[PDB]
Amino acid sequence: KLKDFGKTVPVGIDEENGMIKVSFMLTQQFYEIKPTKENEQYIGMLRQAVKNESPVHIFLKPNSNEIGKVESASPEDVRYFKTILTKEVKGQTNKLASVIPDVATLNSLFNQIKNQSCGTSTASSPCITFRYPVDGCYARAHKMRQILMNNGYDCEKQFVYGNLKASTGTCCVAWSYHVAILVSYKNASGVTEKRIIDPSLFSSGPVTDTAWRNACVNTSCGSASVSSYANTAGNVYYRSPSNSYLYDNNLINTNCVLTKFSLLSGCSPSPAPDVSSCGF
Repeated sequence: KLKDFGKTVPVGIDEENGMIKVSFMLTQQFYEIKPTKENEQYIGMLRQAVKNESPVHIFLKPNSNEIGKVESASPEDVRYFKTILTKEVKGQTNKLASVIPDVATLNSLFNQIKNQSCGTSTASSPCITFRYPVDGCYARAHKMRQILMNNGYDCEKQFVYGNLKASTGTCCVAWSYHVAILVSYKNASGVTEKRIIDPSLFSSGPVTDTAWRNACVNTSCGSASVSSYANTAGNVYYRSPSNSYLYDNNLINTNCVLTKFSLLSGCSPSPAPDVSSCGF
């Protein structure tokens, strides 16, 4: 009766209104487990796995984000997750400019990125699923970075974490973290500034990281607060709260996730469809 969610690493466990909210690596979605006598051991397993950044096997109640069972990971699972979620930092191998020369070029890059939005005739496949804010922010950000790279530029990522909520203007989503590209450019006086580019939240253009994080704590959606943020090299696909990095150097995961979410829009389906198939 339970849905096999597969193996993953829990990265947060946070109590709210009679329910325990669990966050996992990569996915931006919250999962929940009820603090009942019968869930007491599953909850302990999750708490220990969060502490130690170790994998577990997750089973969900059908058609929900509710955890029904947690099973231990094998020594093989432990070995694998250590290889992919790593402190072994490795930077971009291609030579690129880390600073965009002027705001005109920043704006051009913004337009090129927005032109790749799913639902616009200018976009090529796989299009960037900005209109589907439920999950996949990591893939959207890596695809935005690819556009910069196609222009000869690199950038940073900013990962923001917490009890996040955002509105599309018609509906709200909840996230354990969000990520977008943080682009450095020279202003009119030649001073380097940074802006976030994130058409899933700001359709008009680049915005300050302060404004961006504020949009991730939209209290019109309910309770919200930021717990942390971290800037990373652009090549980081996902950063855990323990400062481990996951990479997607050939955009294998990125393209697979974008392809899966291509026709999705709005705040449903939630949970998002399974992208476990994707790999790297």
